[PDB]
Amino acid sequence: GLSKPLLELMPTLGTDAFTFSPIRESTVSRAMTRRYFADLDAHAETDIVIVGAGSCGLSAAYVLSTLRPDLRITIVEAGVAPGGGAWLGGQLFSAMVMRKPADVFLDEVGVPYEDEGDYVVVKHAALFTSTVLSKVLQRPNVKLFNATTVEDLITRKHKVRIAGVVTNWTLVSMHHDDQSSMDPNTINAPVIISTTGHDGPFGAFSVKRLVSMKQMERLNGMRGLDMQSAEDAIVNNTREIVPGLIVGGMELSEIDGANRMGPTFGAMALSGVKAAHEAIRVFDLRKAQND
Amino acid sequence: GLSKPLLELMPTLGTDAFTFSPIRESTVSRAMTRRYFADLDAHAETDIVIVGAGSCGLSAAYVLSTLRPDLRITIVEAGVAPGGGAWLGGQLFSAMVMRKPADVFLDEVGVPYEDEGDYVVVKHAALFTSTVLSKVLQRPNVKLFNATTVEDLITRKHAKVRIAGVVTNWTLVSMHHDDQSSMDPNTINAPVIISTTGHDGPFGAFSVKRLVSMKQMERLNGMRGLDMQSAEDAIVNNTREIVPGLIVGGMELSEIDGANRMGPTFGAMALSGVKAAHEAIRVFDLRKAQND
Amino acid sequence: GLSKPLLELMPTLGTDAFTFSPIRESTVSRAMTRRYFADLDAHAETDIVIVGAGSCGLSAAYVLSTLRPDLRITIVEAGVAPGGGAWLGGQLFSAMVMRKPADVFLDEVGVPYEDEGDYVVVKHAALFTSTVLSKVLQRPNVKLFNATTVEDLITRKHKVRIAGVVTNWTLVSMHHDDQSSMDPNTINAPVIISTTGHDGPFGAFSVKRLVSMKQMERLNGMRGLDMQSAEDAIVNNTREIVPGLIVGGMELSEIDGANRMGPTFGAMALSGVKAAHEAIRVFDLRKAQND
Amino acid sequence: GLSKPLLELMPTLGTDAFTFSPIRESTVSRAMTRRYFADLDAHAETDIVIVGAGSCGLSAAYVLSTLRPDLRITIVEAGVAPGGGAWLGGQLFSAMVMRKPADVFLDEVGVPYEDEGDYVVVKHAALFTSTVLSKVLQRPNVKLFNATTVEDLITRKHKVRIAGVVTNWTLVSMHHDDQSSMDPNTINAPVIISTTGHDGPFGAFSVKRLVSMKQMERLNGMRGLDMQSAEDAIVNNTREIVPGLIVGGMELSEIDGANRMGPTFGAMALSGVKAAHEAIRVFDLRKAQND
Amino acid sequence: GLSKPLLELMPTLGTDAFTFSPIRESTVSRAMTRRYFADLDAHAETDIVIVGAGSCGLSAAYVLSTLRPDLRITIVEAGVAPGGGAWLGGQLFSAMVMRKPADVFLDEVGVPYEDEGDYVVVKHAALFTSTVLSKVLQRPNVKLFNATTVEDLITRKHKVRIAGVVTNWTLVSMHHDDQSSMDPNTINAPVIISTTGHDGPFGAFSVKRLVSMKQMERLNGMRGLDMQSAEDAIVNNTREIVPGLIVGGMELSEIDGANRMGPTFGAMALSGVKAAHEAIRVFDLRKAQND
Amino acid sequence: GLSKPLLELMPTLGTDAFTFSPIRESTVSRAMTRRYFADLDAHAETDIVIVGAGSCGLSAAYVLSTLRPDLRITIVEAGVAPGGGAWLGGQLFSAMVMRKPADVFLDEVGVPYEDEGDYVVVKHAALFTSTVLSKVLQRPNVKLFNATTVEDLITRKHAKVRIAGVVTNWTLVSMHHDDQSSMDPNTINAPVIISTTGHDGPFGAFSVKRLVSMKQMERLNGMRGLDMQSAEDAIVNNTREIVPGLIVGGMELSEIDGANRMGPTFGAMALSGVKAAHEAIRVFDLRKAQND
Amino acid sequence: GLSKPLLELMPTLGTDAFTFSPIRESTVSRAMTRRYFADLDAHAETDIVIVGAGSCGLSAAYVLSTLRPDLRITIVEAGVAPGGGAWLGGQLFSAMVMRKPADVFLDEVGVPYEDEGDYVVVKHAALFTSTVLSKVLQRPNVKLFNATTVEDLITRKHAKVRIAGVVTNWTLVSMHHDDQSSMDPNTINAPVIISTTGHDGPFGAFSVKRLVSMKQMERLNGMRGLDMQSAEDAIVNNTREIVPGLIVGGMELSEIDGANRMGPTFGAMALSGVKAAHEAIRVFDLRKAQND
Ligand SMILES: [Fe+2]
Ligand SMILES: [Fe+2]
Ligand SMILES: [Fe+2]
Ligand SMILES: [Fe+2]
Ligand SMILES: [Fe+2]
Ligand SMILES: [Fe+2]
Ligand SMILES: [Fe+2]
Repeated sequence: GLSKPLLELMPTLGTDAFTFSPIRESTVSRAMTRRYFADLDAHAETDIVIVGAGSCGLSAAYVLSTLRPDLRITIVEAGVAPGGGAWLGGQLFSAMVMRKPADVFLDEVGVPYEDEGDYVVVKHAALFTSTVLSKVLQRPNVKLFNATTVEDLITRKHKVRIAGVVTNWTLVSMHHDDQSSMDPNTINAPVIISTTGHDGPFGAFSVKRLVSMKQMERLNGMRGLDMQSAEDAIVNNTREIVPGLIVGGMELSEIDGANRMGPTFGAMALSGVKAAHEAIRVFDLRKAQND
Repeated sequence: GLSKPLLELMPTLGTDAFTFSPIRESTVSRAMTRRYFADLDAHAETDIVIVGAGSCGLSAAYVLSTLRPDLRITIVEAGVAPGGGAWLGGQLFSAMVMRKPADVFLDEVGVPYEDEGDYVVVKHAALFTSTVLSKVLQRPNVKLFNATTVEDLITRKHAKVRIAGVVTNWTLVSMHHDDQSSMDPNTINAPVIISTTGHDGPFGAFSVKRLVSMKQMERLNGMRGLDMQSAEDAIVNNTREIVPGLIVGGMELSEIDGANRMGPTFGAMALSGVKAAHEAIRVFDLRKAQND
Repeated sequence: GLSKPLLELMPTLGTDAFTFSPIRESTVSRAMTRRYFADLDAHAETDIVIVGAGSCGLSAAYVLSTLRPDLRITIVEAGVAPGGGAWLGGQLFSAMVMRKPADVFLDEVGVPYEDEGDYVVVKHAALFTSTVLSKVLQRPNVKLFNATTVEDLITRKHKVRIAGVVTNWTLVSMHHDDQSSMDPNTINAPVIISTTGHDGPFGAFSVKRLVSMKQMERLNGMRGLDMQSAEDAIVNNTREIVPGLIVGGMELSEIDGANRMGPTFGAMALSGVKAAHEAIRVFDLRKAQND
Repeated sequence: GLSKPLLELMPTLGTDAFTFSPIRESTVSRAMTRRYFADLDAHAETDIVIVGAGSCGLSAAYVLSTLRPDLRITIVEAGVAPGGGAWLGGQLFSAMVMRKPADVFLDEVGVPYEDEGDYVVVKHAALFTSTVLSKVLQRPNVKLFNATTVEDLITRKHKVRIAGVVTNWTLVSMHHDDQSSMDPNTINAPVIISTTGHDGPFGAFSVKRLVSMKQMERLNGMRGLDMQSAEDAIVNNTREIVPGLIVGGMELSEIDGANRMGPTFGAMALSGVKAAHEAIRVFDLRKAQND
Repeated sequence: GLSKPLLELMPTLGTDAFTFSPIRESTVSRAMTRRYFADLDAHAETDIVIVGAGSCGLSAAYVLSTLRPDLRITIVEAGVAPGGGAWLGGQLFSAMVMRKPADVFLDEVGVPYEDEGDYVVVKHAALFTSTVLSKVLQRPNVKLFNATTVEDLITRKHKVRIAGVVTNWTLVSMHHDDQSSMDPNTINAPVIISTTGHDGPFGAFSVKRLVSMKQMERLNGMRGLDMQSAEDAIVNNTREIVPGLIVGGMELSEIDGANRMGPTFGAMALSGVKAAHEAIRVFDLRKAQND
Repeated sequence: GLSKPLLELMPTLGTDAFTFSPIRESTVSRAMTRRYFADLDAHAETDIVIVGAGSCGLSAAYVLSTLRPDLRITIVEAGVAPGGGAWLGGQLFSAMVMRKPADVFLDEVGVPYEDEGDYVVVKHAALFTSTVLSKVLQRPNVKLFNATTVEDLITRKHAKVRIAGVVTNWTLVSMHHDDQSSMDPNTINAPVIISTTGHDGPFGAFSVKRLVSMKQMERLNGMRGLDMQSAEDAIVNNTREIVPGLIVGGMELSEIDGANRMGPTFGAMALSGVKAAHEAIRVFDLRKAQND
Repeated sequence: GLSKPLLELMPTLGTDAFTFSPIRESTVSRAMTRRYFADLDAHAETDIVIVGAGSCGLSAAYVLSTLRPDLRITIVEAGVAPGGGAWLGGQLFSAMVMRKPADVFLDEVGVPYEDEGDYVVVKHAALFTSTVLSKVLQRPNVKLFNATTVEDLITRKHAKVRIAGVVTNWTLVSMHHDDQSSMDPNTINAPVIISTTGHDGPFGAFSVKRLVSMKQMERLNGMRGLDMQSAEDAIVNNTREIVPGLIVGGMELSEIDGANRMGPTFGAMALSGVKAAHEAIRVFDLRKAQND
């Protein structure tokens, strides 16, 4: 049941006996700003940046921060609420289906499921996302800059190497026409993991920018749905696309022209894992090239 | 560190040695549709409904499902992503400030914080919401119907009315009752309905605004100015059954009561939800008897 | 005249003597969800999927389900209301004009008309569409999923073969930016009939998808209006375009680069009959390939 | 099975042997215009106008044209497709629930159903709608002006009497700003049956217009959902609200402050039957005054 | 001064002595539809069609109807108000400037002006347009179908020959999404004069359509503003682009890749004069081929 | 047949022989700006202002300028193309129906028609509008400020007020008073304003609605149902000075008066403008005196 | 301290002892139109035109009018408010960072800063823009046509072309060539045109995008990733006459050269402006001749 303290408080609610401690509005403001600037300052030069906090990005943020408490992890998520397209299953339904061996990841992060043999099923996709999300955030080396969009990549010569991200408020990135000029800010980082999902108004950002930066010819383009070949491809091909830039999740399907998997998350999760692994493998090198 | 099983799997990713088990698409479909219908069939008739998965509603769901595992709790949230305004702090910033004694609740749900004196600060608003959400979604007596909007209330006579459930529909359908032909809603019968849809706005403050148009209220006193000290006490202390079968809490309450807003501080949303759950339990049997 | 039971009921309406049997909301909600998820389950794996419930789609569904009571036909229509663009004639006018021998089909589905010589005229385009819709829906093996949009195609290797469709609620398909990620659902099928009208926000989906999937050179494009050359072209060329994918109706004009016919439905109707014949010709084989 | 004629034509589809009879585009334009304007001419002055071709209106239309084949019935429907909100059940599902004795009506029009006791269930709302639609449109005295909106009512003194409708193309009604002035057209009629659903951008037209013309104190507005009291109310209180104006269906709930029922069409059917009945009762009187 | 009849009526206004003759709404309705049907029926098959009632098209309509009373001239104008960009000069100002010898045309149509030497200035652009428009509309052989758009062209083999235009209500052409399918209407003609202004949403229709029909490599595109080199170009090159299709006005600039003149209308007027000539030159031959 | 000069020019078109006289863009620019700003200067202070170049406003302007060549007439029309809803008949059809004795006016403005006994029919609404528009613009004492919107009224005391001019701006600016930073309007002082802006709507019934928001009117009775027979009479017969310096006519009148609507018929609009012009003249001297 | 005249006036405010001098609306209207025409008439044919009043354009305008009081400078700014993206720093913040020697330019226009070694910081970007802006507008040979958009260019031959002016229109009109009937643009003839319209977007990078649509450029390399060190030197040292009559600078140049972007750092903009003004002088006599 409930904790004794909370049980002792409840009877108090709705009576003169209950009242919150005194507060001045400036206190709250400063409590927030002082802390946000701290983060903003400390992450202007970070170790690893993760663009897009969906099922894949979060799964990467988890593995990475657990194996490397020594590294600073800056997650830049466009929406106010993180989680990408993992709050639902298919056609607005709830059940999250993960084909084995993705269950190995569900165990790791402590997310229950029904075993069906070749695949497992999480009660609600929300349960998976909220749980993983909750744990990632507990990590002292992780910072979630939600409500923030990546408008461009910080580049360098040698062919180019990605060395950071150009950020701004998601709402600003969306109205660069509905106001006067609003310049973005930056984040210097040796390694960037992009998991912004597939092509769309917001998705497939890093992969599409490489093309506009005339570094890529074109995008093969996410192909039709074929669960069996899709998940396999996304997970095994998750890697450093260009120096300093690692791609995973469905964004990868855009650059590689892989099939899509529809309402099944095994690949996203393990692709998250693969990406964290890649970041580690490539880190020391890019770190040297960035300093 | 990571678990052995995962540490052993990692080296496999990126090699021909890795492959997911076989799967036929329709197995995925049926896997979801089967379970979803079950929910839809089971919750068509439920015990308690909570409208609005914002910080207040979630806190209510937590306390309620914990205290009454015997009760079926149906959470209906408009957005795909649940959490309301609990994903951020103030002005798009992160820090979640909670005035004491709300820290008692934080301890209850296991959410770390920095003791600052009269108030405490949670590293990130997101840290609180995901934790509570995670714990709530783990109770076997709770179901989250996200991307689902409450378009109306199910009423009963005693011209006074009793709220006996909600009229539902896919949020996307609610937002486009013009861009298409007629799309009727669905229903959920329930003895007690908790409404925590936040304050007035395109989507928010549904129940309260509906009571007015159903001609059960003279109008809404409307949310007033920001005064944290008087706002949080007012909200928490007055969470209650506003009309038979309907309890209001959170910022939706400020609209009918005409209370001040508190802005970027979540103590009241948490304890108001605690009180919302307490009220539900106090009233359940009575409404449950009246409803059947 | 009316039936006696109804004539007997009428005097009742408007009096205390009239009342509906008792009911509980949960009863109705269950009557619906139970039956829907039942279809949803039974059609996850189907025999023939018809994309687009317009004059062509409908015509094909009619002939098909009539000739093969054994096959399960899944009609996936985008709009809430079916009927495509066959509710009107031209420029918001009613009269539906069909050139012979399209009248043989109008005789099949029992739709009255005026014989003007080389063509026949249906009183209102709505008379055809409603009658046909009514008859197709009465078939025990036909299921209509209206408000459901086809977002992609389920593919398989060998060049590719179409093995089904990727589905979602039309209102979701239209707002993949007005919310967080919302994954689609799916339906497996050996043969898919696509009749989604010519290019536009909604139309010519299959053929456009074949291009964006990098399976087609480009769309020849729907050409000018020339009824005589157009109708013969749509009808005589309706066929399996790729293993498992049959295209007819005006969508066909997008890939074949045929002329348009404006306000005349003979071709749409007979293209439907042709599409039906094609599904049958090609069925057993694609079926074997898909199991 | 199919008809021999159609079975004999099918093999021909897809061969040089097949070809549509000669045609010239101007023949198709004239075929439609000549007819559409014949209707415009005959209906400019009609016997009964029914606004909104939804389940309630379509039902009323069915009974009115069958009982009085002598009267000209003019149906004005805003949408391109008629049927209102009777193409689906609730939350986009298909099953149409009808509480008894509404099954007597389903018997009348020939729409099959499963008997569940107090209520019967029609396979798919569309089957009911398309079926009834087909029959109404078959009547020689009925005319469906779809894609046409009622923007106002024609009035006369003695308080006022409703004597017709002000019409226009729906698209014009929706864009009285996106262009220069576009005047409406007219249809004189002694009795007007308004069945345009509950309030919304399109709905509850005549009921709201009475208010704006300062004839009504206001709209009590549709109340909460309560199937048992809503349907009994809507059906029993369908009547002539003002001389010349008979309101039924869900539009009546706005002026009466009646509860809503949701995904159940029992009332819409019988309110329609009763609206038609009231039409007949009041016809001679209004016709005498209108002339 | 006013006319005696009017002067005698005036004092009557605002007194009980003034009243309009008896009317019934249906009378007015029938007065319009009957004449519109007549027009819609007589023009389904016409001699010459002019797309776009702007300064250029209108000039062409004038000259063409005046030199050939025997021919039927069908003007299809998208906007509700005809005139295109000739209701104003540049930057919302009023003065209409025409370089000589354009003044020769102004003399012809009876439009006063100030001579400045190389150019003449018309008091207000509206003056020119209202006068030409008034004279064009007076001709017994001219019909103005405004509020109507040309969505496509009618084609014939032999490369293709333009034999008419696909029409629809402008509002319907702008919302082929915001509703169900709405088929267009047709008009057969041996020669079509397109003067739909330069590129944009509505503009440069026929030229752009020649590309989408794979008849043109691309549009050279309207170039920079060089009044002196542009107007001569527009005028001297106005001619039959494809058999049956004459392009003039600024639309011509799109296909020829010519400079623009901005706020000066000599070219437009003389281009129209030229257009009418081409139609006459080419008429008998096209007429022959089209029948 | 065509003129000889034109007939001699046609053969030239299409040959290297045809060419336009020399020109410098700036010459054209100055040709326009000079004249326009001349208009702005002269009309800033005018005699009579007509807001709304519709069938009623145009008829009023025609009668006014013809009976009073001495007065300066300033027409302010929101649309780029003037003519309001006088380009079409009903439901996008052409024919323009005018009941008698409006035909007396059609003879005045030189517009042909088919006599049907109790009413006459003009070939195309457009014929009427373009013809009248043409004869109005020709008068030397009239200026047409198209693409210009009247956003407010200029007032003076005798609390009762007197309308003494219009507040103006480019229509495009009137519709985007958010889509940019602040954009102040301009002004036109005038002792008499004839407002003929049609019935309520985004653009319509400007003055009548403004009188209300200026708290000089209780509320608009609002345009009523359609009844041609009683509507036209009421519109023509009650056209007049509603308030000192403000004459209202056409369909804007039905909004304040609460009169029926006539739909696809124009007799009343035409004779209303005629009455509007008669009233301006009756009232002019008095208002002018007060205004100076 | 304030001025004595103002100090003596204040006590008057809020008493019957205060009142403005008499006025008649028409007077204010004529005071504005009269002057606007003067400008419109004098600039139709001008010396140097600067498209885009952003930081770069503004800087160019300053340097140019200060070195050539004899030249008439016509600035066309699409927005109501000038200044471009120079009202803020990055992510909506204030501080304007300029890397040296860009500080030389701030000393010239009198804008304070904190020296930080290799760079300096102007309190708020608004200080730089407002100061520069103020100083530029004071110049008697400068004219700011704000709320005005360059829809196209004036071209001449020597298929090589020369730029000889700009096709103009009210910005709001430029944005609605579909929301009305045809609205022709006006013109401005000039020998040299400095285009500084920021980088690609609905309004940005105009001349550059136009050179391509006019079929004078193979394509646009497109602005590349953010790399401040290579970006700023590149934009500044490559600012030049791209085509006879057209000088390009600021961030627009990045579109045509495929140079890196610099983000929230304005050093390059200011010195790119100085460079553009300089190029215009170097090129002026020659183009002036070619234009007459
Ligand atoms: Fe930028
Ligand atoms: Fe509804
Ligand atoms: Fe997706
Ligand atoms: Fe109107
Ligand atoms: Fe079409
Ligand atoms: Fe203002
Ligand atoms: Fe233009």
